Amino acid sequence: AELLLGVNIDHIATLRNARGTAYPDPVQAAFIAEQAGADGITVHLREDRRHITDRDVRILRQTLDTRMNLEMAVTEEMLAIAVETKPHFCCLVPEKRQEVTTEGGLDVAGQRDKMRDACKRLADAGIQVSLFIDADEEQIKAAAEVGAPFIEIHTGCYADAKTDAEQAQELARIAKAATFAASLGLKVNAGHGLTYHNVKAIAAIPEMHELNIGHAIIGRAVMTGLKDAVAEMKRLMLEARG
Amino acid sequence: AELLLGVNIDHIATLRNARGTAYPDPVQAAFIAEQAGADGITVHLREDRRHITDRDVRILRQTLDTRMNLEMAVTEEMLAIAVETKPHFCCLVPEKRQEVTTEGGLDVAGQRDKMRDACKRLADAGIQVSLFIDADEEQIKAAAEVGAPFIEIHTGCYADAKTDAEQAQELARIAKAATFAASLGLKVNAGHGLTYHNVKAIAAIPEMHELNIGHAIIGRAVMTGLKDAVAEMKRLMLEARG
Amino acid sequence: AELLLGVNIDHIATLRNARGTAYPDPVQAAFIAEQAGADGITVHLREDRRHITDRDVRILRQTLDTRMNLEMAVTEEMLAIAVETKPHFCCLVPEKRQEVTTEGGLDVAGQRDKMRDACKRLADAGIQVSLFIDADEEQIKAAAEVGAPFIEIHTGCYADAKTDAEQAQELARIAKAATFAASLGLKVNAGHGLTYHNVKAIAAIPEMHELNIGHAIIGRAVMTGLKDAVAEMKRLMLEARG
Amino acid sequence: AELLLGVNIDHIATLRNARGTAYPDPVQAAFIAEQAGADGITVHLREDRRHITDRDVRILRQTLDTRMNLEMAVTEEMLAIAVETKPHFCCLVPEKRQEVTTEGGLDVAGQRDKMRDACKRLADAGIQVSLFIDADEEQIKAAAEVGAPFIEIHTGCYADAKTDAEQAQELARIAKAATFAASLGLKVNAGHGLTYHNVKAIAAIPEMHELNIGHAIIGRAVMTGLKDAVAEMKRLMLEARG
Amino acid sequence: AELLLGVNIDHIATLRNARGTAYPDPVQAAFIAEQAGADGITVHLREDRRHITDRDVRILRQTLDTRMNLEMAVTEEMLAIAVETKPHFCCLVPEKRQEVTTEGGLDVAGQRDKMRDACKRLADAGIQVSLFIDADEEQIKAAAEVGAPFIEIHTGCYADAKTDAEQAQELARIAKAATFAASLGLKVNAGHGLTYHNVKAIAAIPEMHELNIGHAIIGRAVMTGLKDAVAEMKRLMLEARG
Amino acid sequence: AELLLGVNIDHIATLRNARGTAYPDPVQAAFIAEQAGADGITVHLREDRRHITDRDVRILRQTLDTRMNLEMAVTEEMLAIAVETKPHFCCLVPEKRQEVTTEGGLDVAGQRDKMRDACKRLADAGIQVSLFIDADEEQIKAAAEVGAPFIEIHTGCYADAKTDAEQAQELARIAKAATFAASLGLKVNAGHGLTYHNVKAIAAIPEMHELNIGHAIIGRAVMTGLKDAVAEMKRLMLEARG
Amino acid sequence: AELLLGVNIDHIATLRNARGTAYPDPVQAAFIAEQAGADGITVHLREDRRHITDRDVRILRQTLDTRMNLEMAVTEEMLAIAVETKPHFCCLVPEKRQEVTTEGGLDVAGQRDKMRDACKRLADAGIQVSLFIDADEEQIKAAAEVGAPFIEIHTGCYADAKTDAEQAQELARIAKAATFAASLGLKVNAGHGLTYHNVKAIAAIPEMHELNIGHAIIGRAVMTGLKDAVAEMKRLMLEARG
Amino acid sequence: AELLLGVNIDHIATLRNARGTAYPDPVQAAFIAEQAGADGITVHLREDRRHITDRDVRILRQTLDTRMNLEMAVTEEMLAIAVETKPHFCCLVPEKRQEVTTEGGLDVAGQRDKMRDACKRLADAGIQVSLFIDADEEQIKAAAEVGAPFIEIHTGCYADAKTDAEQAQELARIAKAATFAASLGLKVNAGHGLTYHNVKAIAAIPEMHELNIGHAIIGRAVMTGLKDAVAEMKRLMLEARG
Ligand SMILES: CC(=O)[C@@H](O)[C@H](O)COP(=O)(O)O
Ligand SMILES: CC(=O)[C@@H](O)[C@H](O)COP(=O)(O)O
Ligand SMILES: O=P(O)(O)OC[C@H](O)CO
Ligand SMILES: O=P(O)(O)OC[C@H](O)CO
Ligand SMILES: O=P(O)(O)OC[C@H](O)CO
Ligand SMILES: O=P(O)(O)OC[C@H](O)CO
Ligand SMILES: O=P(O)(O)OC[C@H](O)CO
Ligand SMILES: O=P(O)(O)OC[C@H](O)CO
Ligand SMILES: O=P(O)(O)OC[C@H](O)CO
Ligand SMILES: O=P(O)(O)OC[C@H](O)CO
Repeated sequence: AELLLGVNIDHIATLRNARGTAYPDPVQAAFIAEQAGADGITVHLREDRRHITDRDVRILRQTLDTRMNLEMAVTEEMLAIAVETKPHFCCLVPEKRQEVTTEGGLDVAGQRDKMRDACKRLADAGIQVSLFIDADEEQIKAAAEVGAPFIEIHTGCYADAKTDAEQAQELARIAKAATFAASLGLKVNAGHGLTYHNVKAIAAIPEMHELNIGHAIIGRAVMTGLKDAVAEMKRLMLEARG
Repeated sequence: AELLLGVNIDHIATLRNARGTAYPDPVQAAFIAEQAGADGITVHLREDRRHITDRDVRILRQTLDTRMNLEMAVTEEMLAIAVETKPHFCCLVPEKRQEVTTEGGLDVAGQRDKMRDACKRLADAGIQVSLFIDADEEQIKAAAEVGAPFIEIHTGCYADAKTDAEQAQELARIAKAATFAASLGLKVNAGHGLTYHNVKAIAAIPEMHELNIGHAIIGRAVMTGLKDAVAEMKRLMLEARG
Repeated sequence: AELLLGVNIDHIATLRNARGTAYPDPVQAAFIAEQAGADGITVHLREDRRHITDRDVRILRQTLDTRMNLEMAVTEEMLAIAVETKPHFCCLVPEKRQEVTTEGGLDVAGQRDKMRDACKRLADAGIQVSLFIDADEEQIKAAAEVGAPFIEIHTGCYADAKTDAEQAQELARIAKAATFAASLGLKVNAGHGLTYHNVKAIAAIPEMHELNIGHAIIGRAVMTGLKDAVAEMKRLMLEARG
Repeated sequence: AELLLGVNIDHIATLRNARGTAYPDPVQAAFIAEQAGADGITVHLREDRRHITDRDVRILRQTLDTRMNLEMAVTEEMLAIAVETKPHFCCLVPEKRQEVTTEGGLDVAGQRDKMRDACKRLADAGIQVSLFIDADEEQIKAAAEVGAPFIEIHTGCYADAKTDAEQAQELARIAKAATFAASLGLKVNAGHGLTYHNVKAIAAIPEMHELNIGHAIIGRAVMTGLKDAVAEMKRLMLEARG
Repeated sequence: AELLLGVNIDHIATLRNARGTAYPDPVQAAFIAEQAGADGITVHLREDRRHITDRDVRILRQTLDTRMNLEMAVTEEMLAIAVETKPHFCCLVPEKRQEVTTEGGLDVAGQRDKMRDACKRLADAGIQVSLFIDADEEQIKAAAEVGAPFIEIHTGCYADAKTDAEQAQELARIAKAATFAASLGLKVNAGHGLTYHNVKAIAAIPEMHELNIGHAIIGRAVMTGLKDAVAEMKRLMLEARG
Repeated sequence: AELLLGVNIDHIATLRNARGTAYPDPVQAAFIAEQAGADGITVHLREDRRHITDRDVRILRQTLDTRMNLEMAVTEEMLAIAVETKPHFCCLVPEKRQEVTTEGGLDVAGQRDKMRDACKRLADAGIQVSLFIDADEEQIKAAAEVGAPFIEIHTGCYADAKTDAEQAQELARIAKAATFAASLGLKVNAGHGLTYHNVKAIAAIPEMHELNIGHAIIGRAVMTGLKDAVAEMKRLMLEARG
Repeated sequence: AELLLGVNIDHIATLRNARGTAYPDPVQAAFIAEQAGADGITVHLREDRRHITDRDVRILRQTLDTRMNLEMAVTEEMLAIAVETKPHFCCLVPEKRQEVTTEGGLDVAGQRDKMRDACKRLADAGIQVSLFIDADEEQIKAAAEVGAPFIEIHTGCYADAKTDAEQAQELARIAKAATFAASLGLKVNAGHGLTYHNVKAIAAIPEMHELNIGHAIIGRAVMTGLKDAVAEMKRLMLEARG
Repeated sequence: AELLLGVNIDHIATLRNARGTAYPDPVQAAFIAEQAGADGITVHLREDRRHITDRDVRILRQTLDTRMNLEMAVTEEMLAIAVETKPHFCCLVPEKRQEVTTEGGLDVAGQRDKMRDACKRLADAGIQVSLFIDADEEQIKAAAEVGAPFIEIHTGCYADAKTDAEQAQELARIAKAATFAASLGLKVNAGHGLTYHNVKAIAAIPEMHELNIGHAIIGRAVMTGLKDAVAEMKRLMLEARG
């Protein structure tokens, strides 16, 4: 069916938090996005609450007209929050307290029991889990074995390719990994580093269910405003599939 | 004459730097702003290059169609940069390496010789100096004594007033300080924390020459886009004087 | 000095409640307005929770960037809710469960004790109280005697005049009542029934502090969108003072 | 040819009637919709004239540039009005005087004679009849037998689905029902509860002739303006079919 | 009192009647105009019904949110229609069945009895009457003597001026004539031939109450759309008064 | 080959000529149209010069960026004008001095010699000739026999259809007639009476080369502006072909 | 009355001529400017037809809705063209065949007879003459003596000011010159080098009748579009006078 | 697969250089385009630095977000500049100092040695080389033999065709040349003379990788603004492939 767009509004809070003011408010960015092409909203509640905060999640949970996709690290604090919050989607990601952003898929194959616990735990609460991982068969077989219904392939390496050949190489690895994951019964998403200029190649991949894009959109938004930024990204996505 | 607007684009870089990507690029934000009501562009080259970087200043110096107002801490590194860069305006501000943002006027009365050196030094290079200070007579007499041709009153306390009375109190102190400074031959600017809802009271103050606003504009921009954000702030300013 | 605009978003909620869906959400309408010329947001908590709900007030209170003006009846339930909510402003209004929409002004001259307590009570909680009253000297004197900081003159009869002469009649009545109110040291607002075609005459009255407008704005909004609706109204208001 | 959009403007009037003012006028909204993607305009003349009025239907009938689709209960009052008004389309729904909105499908199977004479009478007047019903084979077979050329499948349950699973089930139920209705020679529409986020899966169903949508469009319009609200909906609809 | 704008939509019907179609419909044009700066809608029912028809007048009378200004010739047909329609305003003009447009200027001084009975009759029906005349003090004194509360100075000669000097002369003529009219207690309007480039000089005349403009606006409209055309005219009008 | 759009700006002049002014100028309308989706500009020089004049034709011939399609009657006057103007295209139509608009359909089969000499003459001047005819295979066979490279099926009956059935019948008629025409080597255009709501069915006909639309577009234009009106039509046309 | 804006569209043509294509057409730009704040259109027919052509002047003369202001050198070629073209205004400038742009003012004082006969000849043709000169009392006195009704002060040096001090000096020089010219009965315009950032101080000068601006407006238009470019300039101009 | 758009901003600079001011600045034009549908920016460094300057290339290289396509002559100066600049793409073009704008295609078949070296040289520097050539098999074979990755077919003759037949002639010639080029393993682009009215036929050619367009876009831009100019072109291109 229709490829979907998950808009990550973390960086609205990044701008807010830089100053300690109330604006810009993620809650406003969520309404705009949801009416301009976003099929869902994503927020990464970082342990260090760098950008998205507890009030953000709490108020958003009440105001989203679509659904929340809560991104989080695998810890007891977070699992308890997710269970209490009951987001529709949950994407487990690797975290370091002071990293710039995310860059290593989640190491599922290496923490199989931790993840297995997380997946069972969140599902019991009625949350659909997605594991943020690398276009790596080892990590994918592990996500499947562990029970997760969704995986989201890290498109970072593709987005940072330094040459056209290097980019084609990564693209191919993502497409193969997508087909591979699907053959194991997993639904697959993608995201991170996706921009207005490299999104179509990823959107074209058939197995892709939803693309989670954040930074590039907010980066376009300061110039053109969120509404147009979201609608334009969505248009590019639908074009890639037609 | 006409009240002027200095748009601070630091937070365009804040968003860029959060990810290490090239966008959003301050250079684009500068063209947009300069064509939507900004009479000048301001950038704060922080020692820790948190947001605005050396390439930013170097490229902006070549692309600004109006003029640069370089905000900086008083150090030999910065003075050498300013002298080499030759910005049209220079605003000396107090810096701590890891502060959220600025909150203490510059302590001129306490470093009279340092400032006296800075002012003479920059002026020799053909730079018009402004000292970012508090609506404090002691600091103002000091700025005058030291030679600076401009001062910029810190409107932070006013912007963070917690009650209507507390706000009226601060407003009054800023207006009195503005009149006081002018009586000593200083031209006076204002800025920091200025928003769409508290700018008119400051713009109304006759002695005000230019208002330097940043965060609130970028904060509005993510929603409506820079162009409208800048034009709207400028309109509110001109309305306050008519 | 500068005439302020208070936008009442009640009817965003009537549209929502007509169905029991979540949209259109008052919370979104607030951000749009505050960014299009509104200086404060107004919401009337009806006894029958006809439109604005407790939920709305609870979230609005945390999402507004300007300040809340809570219109309500003088009942123990509401006073308790107001004291608890701590809105910046509170406007006391007459209210019948099955009324179409506020009949006229509060009877202050006839319930000096009840009102005296309501005021003091709210004032103790840090709320600036406005008594919605008719352009009647007896009521104004009463309001002043009771200790309210503000009054809001009812513009309903003016908006309902069936002839140019009847309208002019009401106009002068409001204009005199306003000068009178001010002479007793009361700040004075006005509202109810103001439209894009009759606001300027009211806006031109010097003594007016803030105009509270809702229905006509939402009515323009379903055609043009809330943003231009709010901006147009504000524009018209400022021209009248010009 | 292409999927048609019937825009129900009932809620423009609920906004009007909430106050008794003349605005917003349904007549205006009609021109905007017809020029923004509406192929027809829909109005439900309720027993209690809650929103649309005899006045509205009387003027719309003379101003609509496309065609009127009159929704109404099967009562002598409505049939008489229908026969006299001669709208292009008439949609027969079940109605309780004080319901929030239409609840379910018309009970056709269990009221064959009532409906058989209703369709016949309206047809003698040259009106094309559509019976609003549940995605129910029994109700569908009956609709055909009583001679109606159109049926409109209630999409309400699909819209209210509490879980993705429930939703997919309702979807399948509607698609199967639509195929069955068509096999019987019926032309089929769908509507009630359709939004910007659930409209595509319904539009994708091949048998669908025209979709009738109201509340969701009006709820978007208060933010966005009716023009864009309608165009965005028509856009999503054609995309779904492409 | 702000200068008012009366928008004549006759030429919307000129376009419609040129083909026999039902569009463009003057009824839609009226809603757009009243919401873009028009304080009133003007229509000239012509004997030959070349543009505005009885239908238009009958529907507009029910859809106008502001008020109707019916332009007509002084004949039995028209007077009976006006009394039955009961427009807020009515402007009597010279009419010749085969004319391009109004030649300009009622001969009031040469027909005091006819014009006296017309005004009385229209005023008995509660219609404020405007006598369309030339910038001639004889016609003006006559207008006052016959009982009309309004007159509208014909701006056609000013508009068709062939030299800067002739224009200046007509401008000075309209101005002095307007001051004279006001001294007689007459409210003075103006119109016919006004354009985006010659309206300011007329708007600057203090005594002017309302300007009635039509063709120029419709001619701008086919290019830029009715909304911006009305708005632009009103904007130039208000600027001239400041 | 994409379906092309020929925009007839006759009615821009209808509005101009109604007053004698110089605006709105067909010349400006042509630039807007050619840049908003029009692949060619069409003008019908009428014997009574009711709208387009010799001036228009003479200036348009020098300002058109695409190409002119001159609609005219088959008379000596016109043929001489066309040969002198040398329009890229020329469409011959039935003409009666006092007609509302083109009645529809050249009698080619009843005047083979006249039409044969006309085509030759225009083709000698290098003008590609289009014979405006009815969806009649006799007229079509004749058109081919006389030597015309183009014909334009008259869509007026389809447009004025009074019932869904009559419309369908005319649609099927235009379609089969177009297939027949193409089999004779004729390029087939269509136009007259097409609107935003009936253009798709005609655009979907594969054999169609260019559609010539005028009035509907000008009627939309007075409301929304020429640009969006042309664009909207072209958009619906291309969607129909997909 | 109000400050007038003459928009010079020469550089629309430099873009055209750089390629020999027909676009962009000056004729189109003229309609856009005249409807966006231009009170007149200016063209400089250069000796080398670098941008504007005889063709342009010939068509503009027939399409301009306002008036043409022909800029040209004082040569037999240009005077003859001027006399024949009959533009409303003619501005006499100094010109070298291969200059980048006009360098300074016309040498009037030192060529009295040449200019005296030029003004006389153009005046016999009914053209209003303006002599482009430096803010020079000698050149100004001479301009008056040779009979020119207008002078246009070169704002070039003010525009090129290398320092704020230099700029203020030039400003003062122009304002004083303007006052002097007026005392001599001359009407005075100004232009060349005016931008969005230096236009206000010039517009503020009371004696200024019309400002002629070109390059700056066209430079903004390639980014922004001509419409907004012209409207923004007219906006800044009226603000300066208010 | 997905046709790419390369926007040539040369003529932004011609407009700038016509005066020697800093605006319009190519650097601003780049950001706008890259964000409106351009996939890469093209600039031609002329020997005479007619428009694009070394400054432009130096900054552009650091500000572009997509990638540079440097068009240049095959000279030691340019090769040195290219190797030093390291543009993503480089297109070799024939160039005469006083030419109006690139005459035709490079002569590769006649200078196989020179080109062989240029290619290898640039390739060693990491640049993908495109040989701008005529749709001539001899040249294509040559280009393939020499080792260039790409060729860019000259669309000038196609754009200049004076008859529909001549245009069609050129079309097929380009289409065959493209299939031919591809069969030799060459990637193929096209450009020069493409406009909004002739791009689709070229865009529809399967083998096309990227179309490089400049002048027509800047020409549309002075009217509508660069953003809509770029977007429109891209939109048209994508529809042709659709
Ligand atoms: C894993 C990923 O792709 C991102 O969603 C990451 O959570 C973004 O973090 P920031 O928003 O802090 O950049
Ligand atoms: C002193 C002041 O008002 C600001 O300009 C300060 O330099 C802003 O720093 P940030 O931009 O990092 O918030
Ligand atoms: O790199 P971003 O900003 O595209 O963020 C990605 C989404 O949240 C996916 O995890
Ligand atoms: O607080 P801001 O963001 O308004 O920043 C202020 C200006 O640079 C003034 O120093
Ligand atoms: O009449 P309304 O709808 O403008 O309501 C006004 C606000 O509640 C202020 O009283
Ligand atoms: O649910 P609604 O309000 O969208 O409207 C339903 C349509 O009129 C269909 O009957
Ligand atoms: O000359 P018009 O077309 O502008 O309109 C005239 C007004 O209606 C005056 O009555
Ligand atoms: O019927 P119209 O006004 O749309 O225009 C007809 C076209 O010009 C066909 O020739
Ligand atoms: O400097 P310019 O290009 O703005 O134009 C000058 C005006 O035409 C005045 O002469
Ligand atoms: O003809 P242009 O102006 O489209 O120029 C095209 C680019 O340089 C590509 O060759």
